[PDB]
Amino acid sequence: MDNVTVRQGESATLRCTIDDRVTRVAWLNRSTILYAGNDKWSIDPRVIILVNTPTQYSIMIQNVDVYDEGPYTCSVQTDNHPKTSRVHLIVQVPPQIMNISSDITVNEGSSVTLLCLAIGRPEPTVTWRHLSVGFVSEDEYLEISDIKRDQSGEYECSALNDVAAPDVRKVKITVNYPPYISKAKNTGVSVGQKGILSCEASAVPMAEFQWFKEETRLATGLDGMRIENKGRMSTLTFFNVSEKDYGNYTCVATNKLGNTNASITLYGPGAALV
Amino acid sequence: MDNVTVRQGESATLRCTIDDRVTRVAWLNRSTILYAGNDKWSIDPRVIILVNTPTQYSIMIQNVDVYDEGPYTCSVQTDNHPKTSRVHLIVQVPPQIMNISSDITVNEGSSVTLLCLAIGRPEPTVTWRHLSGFVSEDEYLEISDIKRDQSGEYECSALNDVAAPDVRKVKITVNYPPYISKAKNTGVSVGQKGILSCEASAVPMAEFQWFKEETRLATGLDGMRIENKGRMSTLTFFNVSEKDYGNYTCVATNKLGNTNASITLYGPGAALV
Ligand SMILES: *[C@@H]1O[C@H](CO)[C@@H](O[C@@H]2O[C@H](CO)[C@@H](O[C@@H]3O[C@H](CO)[C@@H](O)[C@H](O)[C@@H]3O)[C@H](O)[C@H]2NC(C)=O)[C@H](O)[C@H]1NC(C)=O
Ligand SMILES: *[C@@H]1O[C@H](CO)[C@@H](O[C@@H]2O[C@H](CO)[C@@H](O[C@@H]3O[C@H](CO)[C@@H](O)[C@H](O)[C@@H]3O)[C@H](O)[C@H]2NC(C)=O)[C@H](O)[C@H]1NC(C)=O
Ligand SMILES: *[C@@H]1O[C@H](CO)[C@@H](O)[C@H](O)[C@H]1NC(C)=O
Ligand SMILES: *[C@@H]1O[C@H](CO)[C@@H](O)[C@H](O)[C@H]1NC(C)=O
Ligand SMILES: *[C@@H]1O[C@H](CO)[C@@H](O)[C@H](O)[C@H]1NC(C)=O
Ligand SMILES: *[C@@H]1O[C@H](CO)[C@@H](O)[C@H](O)[C@H]1NC(C)=O
Repeated sequence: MDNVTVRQGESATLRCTIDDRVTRVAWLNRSTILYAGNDKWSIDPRVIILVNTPTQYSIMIQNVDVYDEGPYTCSVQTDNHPKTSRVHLIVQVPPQIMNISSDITVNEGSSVTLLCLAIGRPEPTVTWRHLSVGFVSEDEYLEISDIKRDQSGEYECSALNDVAAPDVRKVKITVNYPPYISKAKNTGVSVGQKGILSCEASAVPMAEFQWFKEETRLATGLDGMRIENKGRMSTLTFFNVSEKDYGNYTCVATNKLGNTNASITLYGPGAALV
Repeated sequence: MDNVTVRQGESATLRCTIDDRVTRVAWLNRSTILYAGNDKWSIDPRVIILVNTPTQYSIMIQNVDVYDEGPYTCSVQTDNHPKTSRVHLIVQVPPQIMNISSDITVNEGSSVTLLCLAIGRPEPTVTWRHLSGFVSEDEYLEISDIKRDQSGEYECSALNDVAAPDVRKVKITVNYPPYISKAKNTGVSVGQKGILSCEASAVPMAEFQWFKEETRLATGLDGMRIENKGRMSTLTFFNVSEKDYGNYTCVATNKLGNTNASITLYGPGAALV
């Protein structure tokens, strides 16, 4: 056969089967004579002789280097004609991601280009995979146009050349999008009890909240109520409810590229049918 | 240079200059070892060693063949790294015409194709030349509507600028219907041998016939002898009479046409202009 394939750092064995009565025999690395009979031309201690019988002439390149890849010939001399047999030593290298795109934040609707360049022997192929809801691309470049919020998360570059494990590495796209209210219940409370309104927005970056009644803002320091903010969530607390506290309150979530609000009612208890 | 160019059948000399402290040396024919130090690997008596000094390792392939053309490498081993140096043996062969078109006869107006195929190293170029004029410079010379003046010998010359160019010729003969090319009148005193004669120009040669008043004259008849060379024909009178003076017609004929002329056997007398 034509190909002798060896993984880098292991030993390559170059065996020459000899069917004809041979007078002289040699192993060549390109046009340099490595071994001629028992006479070692090379000074490389990696190149050693293994078999020297009239049926076989075999050497070994231990700890193979990329620089070893190339044509090695078993050249001989018979009593009739010279004969040769050429083999190609192919060195294989596990794949490795060199440069990878670094994490990004981008606003919704814009474009994103991720780039994954890798090396290996033979030249590796590469696949991108979105790690949420997914083979998105199979090229060094992954290009996304009009990025939606659900396209955020981790994209995984996987480079393989069918030598050892493929090399994987990941990059995180975080998409900014304006807020929307995702929780807003009404609450009923009897006069004189503790009443809790609360909203929850979904936004990147997180939304800040503000509480209004009839389009006038409520501050925390005011008596009888307190505004508390968590991640995404915000609560307006009444400690002693009165008949005036009843009504509609608007929770306004804002972030650097938009705002939204919802309105919820602090109402009094009572029976209801349908 | 990298190229050693040798004429086929001469000797090629492969000299390897060695500007280094070399421990081992060899001449390779492609991936075949020819000579390693003083150890001749080749069994070809043409390959002989010429120089084996610390500064030079040189062999010779005497009586070089085309099959020798290729890369020959002077491979060595130094104290530090192996080194090589390729030279390219280029074999040159004088040009030679292999097959050539054979002589033809063809009728006027038809087509003729002459073909001249030749070989050589490097591959030769070819020119045709009409010997009666470089008509073409290709293996194929194509002539359409061949005229009578295009007959004769066409010469193929193949050259590659090594040794002499090879030449060989082919003969086109064009058939055409006759035309009269000589027809003088002749005057003769009564009682003396008088010779009329015509000459036609035709391929193949024209045969002649002699007429008087659109009636043929035969050779066996007494007093007249008709004699035909190639182009020429002669009507001979041995005893002239007043009945014989007058106009005679020369009819030249060949396989693809005829023509005639008239000439007068005339009697003496005064004439003005
Ligand atoms: C088979 O033949 C090839 C071609 O000559 C040999 O490749 C050569 O290998 C050496 C190292 O093995 C390379 O030289 C130097 O390596 C050192 C690293 O220590 C570096 O510092 C130098 O910059 C340089 O690279 C050399 O470049 C390379 N030459 C070529 C044309 O590839 C190979 O060694 C031979 N292998 C066997 C088993 O005989
Ligand atoms: C250098 O190496 C080449 C091949 O690597 C040698 O070429 C071989 O040369 C011989 C004759 O010199 C050829 O054998 C002849 O074959 C013809 C028919 O093709 C036959 O008529 C003859 O009787 C003869 O056996 C051989 O085919 C040819 N092989 C190739 C692949 O070209 C060359 O001789 C070497 N030159 C040297 C050692 O000076
Ligand atoms: C809430 O949203 C509406 C638009 O739908 C707007 O008219 C209103 O002013 C907003 N309320 C507050 C307090 O921003
Ligand atoms: C008052 O709250 C209720 C419940 O969401 C809503 O239907 C109504 O439109 C709100 N009106 C205003 C001005 O917020
Ligand atoms: C000679 O030529 C003319 C026409 O070219 C023709 O009339 C005549 O018959 C021809 N033959 C002879 C024998 O004159
Ligand atoms: C006969 O001879 C005369 C004298 O040249 C010439 O003018 C005339 O054309 C000829 N007629 C024929 C039929 O040959």
